[PDB]
Amino acid sequence: RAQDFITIGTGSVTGVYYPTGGAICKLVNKDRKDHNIRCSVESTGGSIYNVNTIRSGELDFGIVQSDWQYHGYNGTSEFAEQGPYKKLRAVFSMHTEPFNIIARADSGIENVKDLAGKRVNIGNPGSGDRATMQVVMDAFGWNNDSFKLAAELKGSERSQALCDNKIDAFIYMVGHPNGAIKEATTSCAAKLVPATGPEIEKIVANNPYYAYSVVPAGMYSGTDQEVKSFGVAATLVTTEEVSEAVVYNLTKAVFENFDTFTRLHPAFANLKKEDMVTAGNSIPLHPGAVKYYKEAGLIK
Ligand SMILES: N[C@@H](CCC(=O)O)C(=O)O
Ligand code: NA
Ligand code: NA
Ligand code: NA
Ligand code: NA
Ligand code: NA
Repeated sequence: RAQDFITIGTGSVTGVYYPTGGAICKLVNKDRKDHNIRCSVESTGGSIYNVNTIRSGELDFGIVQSDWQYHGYNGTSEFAEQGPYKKLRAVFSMHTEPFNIIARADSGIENVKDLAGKRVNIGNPGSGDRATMQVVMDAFGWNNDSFKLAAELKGSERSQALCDNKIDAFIYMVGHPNGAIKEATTSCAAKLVPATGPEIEKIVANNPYYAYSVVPAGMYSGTDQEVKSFGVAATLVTTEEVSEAVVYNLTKAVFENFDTFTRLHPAFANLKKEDMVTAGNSIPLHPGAVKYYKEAGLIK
């Protein structure tokens, strides 16, 4: 854990986490001559890899879905074999990430229940995509054999596979707009498919980090009505092992430059400082973040 160099783990290069890490690092790096922190971004497999690799020491921060923030801390669900990681700390939360289904026009897939018996990219092993897909799979009584093909491509390979007719649909736990879904919809005629019904309703009712989501009509070519699903929040997490001064300066960089931050990616346009402190954060805030929030009056 260096005091003067930090690495943020994100996701595939055509998702939202990757440019989010870039935006955070830009706001840290602009004052590196003062606080001495150089911030670097890594593209990664996603939430699960990010938690595990903060733990093993190679990442200082990671962008992690609110459900895997909770389970990574507690050593539950996807993290059960790894055991608890009670040093994990929240920093702030960010944009909403719906459970998106992106299907071929000819796929016959009109809702989440239609994924069974199709070629479905359920997600790569390090991703929040695959881990939250397992939750959906649980709700339906599905296993990997419920699909004709349970493909595990990382995010930046999914649109090509869908358009090349190697899968009927891919799922993606991701904010909007993003490049992967823009490509599939605007260059290969894919559709965004809702996830509704009693199984999704149970998922939302039974968990505080799953809430109903809506993608508006016009977000993407060809999706001409709004699309309902459920969603999580993207969150920035770290470890107690990272120094309070480092987390303080990173948190201050984002919040004291909030009007700039919310101009850096269209997914950030409607963030609210107060919600960023609490929403989607179910584990202790890092003391360095708390220190800034108390200075700013966001925590009394
Ligand atoms: N939530 C996805 C990443 C989404 C993104 O890259 O923006 C994951 O944890 O795998
Ligand atoms: Na899992
Ligand atoms: Na809920
Ligand atoms: Na603004
Ligand atoms: Na507004
Ligand atoms: Na909270």
